[PDB]
Amino acid sequence: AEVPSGTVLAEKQELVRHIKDEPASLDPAKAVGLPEIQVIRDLFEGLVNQNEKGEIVPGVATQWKSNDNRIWTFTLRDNAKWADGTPVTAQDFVYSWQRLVDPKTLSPFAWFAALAGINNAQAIIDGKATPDQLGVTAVDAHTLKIQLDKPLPWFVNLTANFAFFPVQKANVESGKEWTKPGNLIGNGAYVLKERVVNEKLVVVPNTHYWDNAKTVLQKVTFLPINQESAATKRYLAGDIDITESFPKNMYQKLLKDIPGQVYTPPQLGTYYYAFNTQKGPTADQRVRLALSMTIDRRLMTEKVLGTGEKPAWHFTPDVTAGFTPEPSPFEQMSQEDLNAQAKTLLSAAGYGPQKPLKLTLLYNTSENHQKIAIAVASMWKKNLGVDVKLQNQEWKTYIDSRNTGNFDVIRASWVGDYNEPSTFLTLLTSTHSGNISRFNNPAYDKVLAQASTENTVKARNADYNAAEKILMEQAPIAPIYQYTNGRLIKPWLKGYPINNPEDVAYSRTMYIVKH
Repeated sequence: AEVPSGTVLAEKQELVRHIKDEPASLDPAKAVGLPEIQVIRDLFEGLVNQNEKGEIVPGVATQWKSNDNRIWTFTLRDNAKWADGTPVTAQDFVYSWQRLVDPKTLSPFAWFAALAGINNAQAIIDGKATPDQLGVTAVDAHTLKIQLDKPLPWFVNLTANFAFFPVQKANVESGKEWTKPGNLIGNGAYVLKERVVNEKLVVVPNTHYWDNAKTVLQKVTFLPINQESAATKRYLAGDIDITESFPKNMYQKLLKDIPGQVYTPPQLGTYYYAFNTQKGPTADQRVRLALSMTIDRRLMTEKVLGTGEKPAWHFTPDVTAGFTPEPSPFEQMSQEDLNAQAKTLLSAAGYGPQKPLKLTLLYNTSENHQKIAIAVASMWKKNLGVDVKLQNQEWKTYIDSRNTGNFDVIRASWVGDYNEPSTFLTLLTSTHSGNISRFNNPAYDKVLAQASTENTVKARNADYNAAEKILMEQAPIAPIYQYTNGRLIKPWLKGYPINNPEDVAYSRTMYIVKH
């Protein structure tokens, strides 16, 4: 933690953190949900960490280089240690990453290694190649060399992901009890000291942690409470110092009673509508633009949602690491002007009384998606003068329509796999598996290919902005709003990275001030 000079710290540096449910596996390679992942970030540490701004800072690795973005070399500190005092070395990572993709591990996140492009990852997952074929080598105890199957300038950002955290072979091979309190040996800032199933997990500092001198909190208690409203009340009662999420029906009262403790930071996700760029009226750029421009994003976030979400003027969330967007020309316009321009575009497209625009908005049966769809269809009727029918389909049918392109407009969403623009922008390249709108634009592909060649964040940002400009002009998709993850944080709790869009936090950065 970085405590600013003058700050008066409380005598008791203990924290109670609420988590949404009982943690499943504390094994990085078997973890599934956020509760265990949040605890894992305190018990283990990857090659690098991600600070509040999303910048990549040293973890076990103190340096990382790659000129071609394909072969990466990480230099590891010589004072990284497991909770039992033994050293963390390059071999620990070779062992752990091989284990991540090993078919025997059945990791729910083995796929992340393939997303990261580590050579032969999928082949190993599929049982076609032995784990030792993975593109990771321990040149020596402090040198880890990685071979990717494509150029990935942002590869290092992915190593901050829990799936790439190291585990200690001797500990793991002791058997199923290896993750129990007193048994789990991680390399993070903390160590699991005690645990009461379905009640609490208590961690204390791993004094062997390389940066332990900066660790302030001496005890952190994770309280799993899968009660949507009770967590908030226990927080108000003083039993919790920080919560995760709160019901919309409680939001207004919280803003009125404790406005200085309510946080609704934009997160790494975008709710959007995808148009069929290959068939129907939506194949015409003018039609897509008109529809995108007539969605009233402020009305959607302020009235329909009303829970803190921000309008999405770009596909990539504006708070994404290394992303400094050029403003969208639509953000500064009154809705009435957008409506007028949209009507002109639609008319130019050849639609009107003689040829009415007939489209259907598709979504999977859901109370949430129905609410948004009804609101958007109303906007199109009032702002663009078009009657867009609504169609809800069962999940299986919805997925089929989505993949096969059997739709005009369809609800969609993307939550970044890592905190860097490429996770969003690569989705629109012509051959990407996740290109729902079926956008096939050579100019766009060219810009994204360019980004994969830029080593600096500054240069890549120029490409990402160029990409967003194309998405704004061609409107293959219509971003609507950016997700949020509401939290309540006590006035005395400092150091929580509330602005990190991926909500990646480590207790080592926190501290309690006298209040």
